[PDB]
Amino acid sequence: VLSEGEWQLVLHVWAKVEADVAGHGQDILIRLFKSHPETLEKFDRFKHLKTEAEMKASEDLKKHGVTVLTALGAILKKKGHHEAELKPLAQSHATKHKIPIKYLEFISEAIIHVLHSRHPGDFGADAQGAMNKALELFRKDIAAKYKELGYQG
Ligand SMILES: C=CC1=C(C)/C(=C/c2[nH]c(/C=C3N=C(/C=C4\NC(=O)C(C)=C4C=C)C(C)=C\3CCC(=O)O)c(CCC(=O)O)c2C)NC1=O
Repeated sequence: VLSEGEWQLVLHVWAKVEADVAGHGQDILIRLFKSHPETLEKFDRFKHLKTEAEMKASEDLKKHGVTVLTALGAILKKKGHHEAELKPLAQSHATKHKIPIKYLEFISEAIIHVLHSRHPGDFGADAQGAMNKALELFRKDIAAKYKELGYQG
């Protein structure tokens, strides 16, 4: 359960994300795709890009980073009371996209990396701990909804 002060740390660095959601989305997905190339396979509109400039140049990748961060920012704003927001994610992610929990760990790790890299002044140890807790709560709750839906994840 995060404390109120930990949610404030999470939402404080997220306001920095919100100044440029698409730029942050491209960097997060580029870090994910470079760290774990196999996740790039889920994306047919850009599964063949090979360099960072290609990926920066991709309109579909840029749109997808905004899809990811818009939904993730609405979740975090719920401060853990996110069941209604997670219900549509877990449906499509369990039945159409088939996204393993290991993949949700990989992008969490990409998210923390890009936040440290772009916002180290607003993402010190305590903020990093608070964000790691919020993403760990999101992954736990998704994982349990995937099981309800018969997807192991
Ligand atoms: C916290 C991260 C995160 C969130 C909140 C997220 C949200 C999210 N992903 C989407 C699509 C999708 N999401 C994925 C894939 C993934 N989705 C994943 O969680 C992971 C780690 C992969 C990694 C391969 C795919 C393949 C689509 C469809 C993309 C498309 O068809 O244009 C959509 C559009 C509607 C739908 O299909 O559900 C939303 C809102 N995606 C995220 O990555």
